[PDB]
Amino acid sequence: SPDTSVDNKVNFSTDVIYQIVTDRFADGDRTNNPAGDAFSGDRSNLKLYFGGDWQGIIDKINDGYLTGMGVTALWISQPVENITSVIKYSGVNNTSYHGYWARDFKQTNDAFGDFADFQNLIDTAHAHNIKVVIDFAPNHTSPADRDNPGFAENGALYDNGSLLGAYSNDTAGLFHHNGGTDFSTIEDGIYKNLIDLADINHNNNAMDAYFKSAIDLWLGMGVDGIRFDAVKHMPFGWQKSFVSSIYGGDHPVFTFGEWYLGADQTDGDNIKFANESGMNLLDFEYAQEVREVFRDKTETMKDLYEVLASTESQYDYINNMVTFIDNHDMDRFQVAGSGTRATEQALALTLTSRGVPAIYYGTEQYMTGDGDPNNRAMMTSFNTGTTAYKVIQALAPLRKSNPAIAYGTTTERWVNNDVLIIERKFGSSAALVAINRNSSAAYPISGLLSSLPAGTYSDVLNGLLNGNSITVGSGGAVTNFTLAAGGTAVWQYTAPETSPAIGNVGPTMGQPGNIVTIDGRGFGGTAGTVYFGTTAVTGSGIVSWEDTQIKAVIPKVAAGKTGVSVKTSSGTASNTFKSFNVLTGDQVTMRFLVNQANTNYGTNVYLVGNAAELGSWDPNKAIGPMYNQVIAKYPSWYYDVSVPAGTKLDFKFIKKGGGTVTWEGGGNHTYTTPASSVGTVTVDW
Ligand SMILES: [Ca+2]
Ligand SMILES: [Ca+2]
Repeated sequence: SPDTSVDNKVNFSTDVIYQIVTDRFADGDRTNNPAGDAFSGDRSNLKLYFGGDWQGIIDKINDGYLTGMGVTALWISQPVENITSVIKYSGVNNTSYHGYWARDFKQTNDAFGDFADFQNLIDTAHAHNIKVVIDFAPNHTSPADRDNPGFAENGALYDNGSLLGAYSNDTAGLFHHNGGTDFSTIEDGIYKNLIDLADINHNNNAMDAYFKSAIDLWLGMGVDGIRFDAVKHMPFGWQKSFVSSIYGGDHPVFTFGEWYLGADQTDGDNIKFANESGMNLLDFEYAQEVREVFRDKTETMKDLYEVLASTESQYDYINNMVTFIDNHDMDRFQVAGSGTRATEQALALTLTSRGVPAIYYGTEQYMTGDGDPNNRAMMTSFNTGTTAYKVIQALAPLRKSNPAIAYGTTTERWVNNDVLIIERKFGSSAALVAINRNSSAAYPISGLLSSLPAGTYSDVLNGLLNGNSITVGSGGAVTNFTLAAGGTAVWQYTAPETSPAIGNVGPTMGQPGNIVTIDGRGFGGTAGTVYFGTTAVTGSGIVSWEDTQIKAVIPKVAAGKTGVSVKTSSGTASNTFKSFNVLTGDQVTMRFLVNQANTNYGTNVYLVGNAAELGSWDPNKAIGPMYNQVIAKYPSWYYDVSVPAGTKLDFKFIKKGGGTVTWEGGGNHTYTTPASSVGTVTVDW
């Protein structure tokens, strides 16, 4: 019912995610353990199955290990059936333990359990108010070789046991056959194989339908969130249409994707994906910068806040960034022969910061290991007494209880090279967080200002990380104190909101008829009005209404970016959630292709049309730059675009750069989009 409820599948900023590599977390059922070469009994080969399953997770929920930490969501390995064959790479045996080598997206990986096991995991988690997020990897199926059918499983794809087809002899065109990618461009990495992985062709209608069906299966079993694998290597348009189909169905859920960024890297396409796909993102800029600041000491606190500010400016839905300090693919945050205080401070900062915190399993046990196999060792122990465990336990519930943590702005209150003092603020609630990474020197803090009411505040950590109490006078003036070496402290004030305040609106994208969720404070107990721009949604369009959450139906309003506001039964208006993207209607994925479009160096072909999805004839909102290399070759340009289904589209192609805008010749192009299926249209310049 409320924003903090486990039933709120759509918004996650009040949550704390715990990422589990299923096979490496706990073996609760040795019966479903793979036999033979696929299994490593003595755990000497980190590429084989160890035996971790869903039963183990269940046990760790029941005996209180996971619940004691205050984690409220579990992000687990892809649950779908994987190949069961052992593949040798460079002499070493490899299995599908990681769950990314899919065989059947409508069945379970028997090593993890069966559908009854999975339903029991969902049920146990939900019973303990814990959400369940699954990894989902629709980019590919498994390692394959066209001219060598005997290798691996040949990337075979089954539909509930029924063979849809393999990489060799792909008469249907289920997969891409454009070779392997060199990661030189986005385009090259989208329509080619990642290493040997059989790249799915989502322009094939059977595949679009198949994956929509599969994900609807898993959501139908009560899954609360999806982590999309390799979103950088699938078309933007297809993914937009896909999550659009999810949002328009029975189970709107929180979605976020993996778009890798290196250290000190910002990427316009990454930003555009986060802002306009309808899917959110793992926060790699945050992660890398925190690693640099606390773990490697190649950056300072000042740099860190600069990244906080720049990400704040870049991303439109900053409360949806899934933050983290490491992951299966990174070196463990704990360096062998290093203090554990680094980990603890990084954790505190993450737990109190904007977005959706995600904690990699074993982090609280200071597990070490560099590289893809070594960072995925078996869970070392379930010690509840570690300092990191207690840090998570102390700070995670604040995301539920304090609106400043979950929805608040972020403000720099003090900065050294060694010291970061940040304030989160939401209405009358606030949280002040102080961190000193210097392990030898304490820093006197004087002249600190806050939004905390007068009075004394104790450290929420209770000095667990050498934190201290503070006294606050009038005007938010904090009386002088000394931040101890390696010190970390959290002070906070939660107040009841007496005026409507929106913290988040999910999903961020939808067609008329979709149910959106609006979380916040002071909405009142009686149904008011929900506004999309100036367009009003009255009581019938209100699915539900209470003080911290409103569920409403998207009204038939002009498509495009739109502010969402709220008005109480009294008639009191709220703040406005910026940039909610209203869709024209249900979406299909159209491949636009245009031939004989010649351009000089520096000029690109773009697409404009009469729908908002096509920019509404605005060349600044044009779709592009289009591709000209893999699916089709220059001077042919192509692009996969999410467009309204069953809609008569009018459109032109343009040439930009300079921008000397050049429009196409004479009359517009006209095409009627398929009602349900993906499609392709081909024209000449
Ligand atoms: Ca097992
Ligand atoms: Ca791909």
